[PDB]
Amino acid sequence: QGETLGEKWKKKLNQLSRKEFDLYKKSGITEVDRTEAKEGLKRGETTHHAVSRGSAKLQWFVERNMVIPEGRVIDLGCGRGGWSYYCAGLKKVTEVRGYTKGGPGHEEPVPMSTYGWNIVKLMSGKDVFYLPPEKCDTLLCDIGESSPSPTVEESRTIRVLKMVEPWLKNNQFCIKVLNPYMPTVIEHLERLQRKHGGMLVRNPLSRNSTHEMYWISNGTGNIVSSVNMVSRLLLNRFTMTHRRPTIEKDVDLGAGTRH
Amino acid sequence: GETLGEKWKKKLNQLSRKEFDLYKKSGITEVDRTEAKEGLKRGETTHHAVSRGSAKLQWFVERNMVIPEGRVIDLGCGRGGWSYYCAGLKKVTEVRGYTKGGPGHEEPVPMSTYGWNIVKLMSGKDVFYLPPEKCDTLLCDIGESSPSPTVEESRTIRVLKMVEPWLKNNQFCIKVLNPYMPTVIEHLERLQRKHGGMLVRNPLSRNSTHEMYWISNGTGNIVSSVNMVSRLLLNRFTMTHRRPTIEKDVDLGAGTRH
RNA sequence: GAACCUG
Ligand SMILES: Nc1ncnc2c1ncn2[C@@H]1O[C@H](CSCC[C@H](N)C(=O)O)[C@@H](O)[C@H]1O
Ligand SMILES: Nc1ncnc2c1ncn2[C@@H]1O[C@H](CSCC[C@H](N)C(=O)O)[C@@H](O)[C@H]1O
Repeated sequence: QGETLGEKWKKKLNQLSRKEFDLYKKSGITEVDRTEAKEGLKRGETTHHAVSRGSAKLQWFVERNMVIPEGRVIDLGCGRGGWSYYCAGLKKVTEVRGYTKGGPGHEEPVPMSTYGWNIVKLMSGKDVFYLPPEKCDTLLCDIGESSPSPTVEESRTIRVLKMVEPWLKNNQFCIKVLNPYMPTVIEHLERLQRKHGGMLVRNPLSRNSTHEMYWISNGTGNIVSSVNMVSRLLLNRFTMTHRRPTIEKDVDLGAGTRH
Repeated sequence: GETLGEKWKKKLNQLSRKEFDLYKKSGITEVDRTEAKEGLKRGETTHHAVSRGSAKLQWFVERNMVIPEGRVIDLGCGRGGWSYYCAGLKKVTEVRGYTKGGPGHEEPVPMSTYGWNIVKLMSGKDVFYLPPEKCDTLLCDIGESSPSPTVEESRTIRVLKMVEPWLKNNQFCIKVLNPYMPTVIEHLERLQRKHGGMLVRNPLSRNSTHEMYWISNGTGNIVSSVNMVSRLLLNRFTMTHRRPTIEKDVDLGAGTRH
């Protein structure tokens, strides 16, 4: 008994057909236009274009002062490099180290020459769960793989919260919490908020198919209710007549080097 | 963190032969074979089901979970249990069975039960290399157990990958050997999204297998239905031993068809 | 689950 609203959403999500699923996952969200950037990357251009939808996702938090990237940025699970290359352009940032898993069927870092590329080092073939924590001014983390099983998701997100903990001391952070509605995840987030502060936030660019929320450093409030609000919002988008995504323009990351 | 099915496997593996022999049949339903086994040794080719498989398929058919029609293709047919059962069904027009064969592997058995003349079983056929054809119903019972769940996992995924291109607008009943492992759950989800259907537990399955069948005529959350089986099998560890419920075997009759 | 041991 005692089934949470996120769990109720997950069951309805899974029991969706493929036509239904592709309608739902984008219904009423905001989305960045990528057609311009996608064609530039195939052409082989290394300037102006964001590497992925990730840049625009991070920017949303940064525009709202929820994260304030400074000095030494460490980016756990950097993938292609969207978050890293974004941070490189910001005035307060001095260096960026990105780490990613890589390997077959997983995303590999892309060499770029967008504004601030020369303070960026992305290394692949690194399992972040075995990377000794280092002193850094801002910690970014986007790790956490979806499962149709919320209890599988639960233990994956707890594992992230366990490895992410010893990286946080006196720093700005933005950490993906894959599944925040499961009871045991809520207990750890509570204990974590008590010790390092911050808030959980929904990103509008996140699809309806994920219950993704981000643990942000600059903010405060009730994580339990903010989680429940996401649940109701997503549940309501099942019955709500399909809406087209709100299309915004992509990030322009410019060109050139930095000091 | 570990899944409920994974917990079940670790317990299963840590049992004495005496416990394992008690557990594997505790509280299951079972078909009586003494009648049929003797007739087959005697050399009879009518009435008798070739294996316990005929009664296993019937359980789904009785419940409208699979509805075998027209051209039935049966991957990993073995002795012929599923093929010969279907042959006697009203809507079926032709049956094609394919199996591995060779030493130590089950060879097809020639029978003259009702509808035998619309059945063709070919042995010496590795199904992973059989080009997919158009058919009205697809049956698949391939999948070998292993004490290692990660080994079962990859075996189960390889089956799911080969079976997929056979599915279009047809009835199906596919054995899913290990449905509790995380990456199998991801695949089954993507498949149900495409081809619909649901995962079901057959009561004639032993407690030593987490076996489930992906069937065409159904719907539901596979995560919760897999988990119910895990709790069911976990409960049967502590429950006091129960005798198997014995049922009568299938009578498959005799004669030919149009 | 066996180069090999126990289960
Ligand atoms: N244990 C681990 N260690 C390092 N990387 C991991 C990991 N587990 C998953 N990952 C990687 O985490 C990456 C997170 S997705 C990356 C997005 C990215 N923020 C962007 O803008 O483009 C995935 O590509 C996955 O490859
Ligand atoms: N890759 C493969 N290709 C073809 N047959 C295979 C196979 N792997 C296993 N088999 C055969 O698949 C069969 C599955 S058990 C067969 C039971 C059958 N449904 C019955 O009612 O009697 C086994 O005979 C195995 O020999």
